[PDB]
Amino acid sequence: GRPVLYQVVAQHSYSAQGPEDLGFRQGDTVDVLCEVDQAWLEGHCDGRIGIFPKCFVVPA
Repeated sequence: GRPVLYQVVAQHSYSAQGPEDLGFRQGDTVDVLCEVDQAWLEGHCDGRIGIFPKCFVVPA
C-alpha cells in the first residue's frame, strides 16, 4: 500500500488526458502519495491515482 503523505486542496481544476494523469475539480481533496518532482505530485482522488502539477493545489 501507498501511505498518504498529506492532503491537498485543488485551487484550480485539472482534467486528465491519459491514464497516468490524476484529474480533479476545484475544491476536491487529494491524497498525496509521492512528491515526484519540483513541479509534480502523485496522488489519489475519487478512487483514481495519478500525477498532477503541484501549482494546482494548496495544503489541506
